[PDB]
Amino acid sequence: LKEQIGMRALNVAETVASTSLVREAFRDSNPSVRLQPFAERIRQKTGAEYVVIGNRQGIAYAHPLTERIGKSMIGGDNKEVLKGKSIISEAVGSLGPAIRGKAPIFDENGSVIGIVSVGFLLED
Amino acid sequence: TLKEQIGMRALNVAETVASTSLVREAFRDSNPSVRLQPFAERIRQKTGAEYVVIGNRQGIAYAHPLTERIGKSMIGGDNKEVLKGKSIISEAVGSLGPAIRGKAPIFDENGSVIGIVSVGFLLE
Repeated sequence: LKEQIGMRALNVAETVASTSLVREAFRDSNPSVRLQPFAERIRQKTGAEYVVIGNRQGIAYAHPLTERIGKSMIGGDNKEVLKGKSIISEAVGSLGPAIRGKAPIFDENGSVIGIVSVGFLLED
Repeated sequence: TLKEQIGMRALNVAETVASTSLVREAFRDSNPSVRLQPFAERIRQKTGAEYVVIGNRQGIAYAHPLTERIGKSMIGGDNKEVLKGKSIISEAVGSLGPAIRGKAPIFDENGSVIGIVSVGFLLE
């Protein structure tokens, strides 16, 4: 069950990472203008705790707490995602145990330009 | 239950696809399949789904894992609740075995339903 909630998280992250809107926003001077409303819409519709979209350093362009945008970093190891891999991992935050999926964002030439990290609270 | 989580996986992918600007915009095109089919296929591949079918209000498939089925195949199962704006999880069977699927409505800018996304995962 924990594995399938992780697959929920990863499938949402992969779908967000493959959306043209997300890839295109990284060409904007402020990617958050387009990234944050989309991430929030997806977070609401799917029941996720967060849909965080960040650059290669993990700096969040989108975050469920808008005051954290540009300040918070995608938590956990991101080295594998920067290699183009998709990663499921367990984590914890103030709201409790979570499982998250991270997917790379690719440009038109296959380079990783960012990370999508989607987390679900471990709860029925 | 693991089956219920696989159904949430299917529905979360369908909801995320249905919320993308590409999918909402493509329904205005002369041939929506030109933009819908490559996106649906990419999401199908990345998520491990058996199918990401995108259809119109009458259920005609504009994207399908078999390109020869575009236009000929209809989204299977009751769609009446989706046209009412509801998201629905259901079980079905096909040539490849039992599957669980989730259906989400596609909305235009005025909140009218313009189509359906149906995502299916094989129970395996």
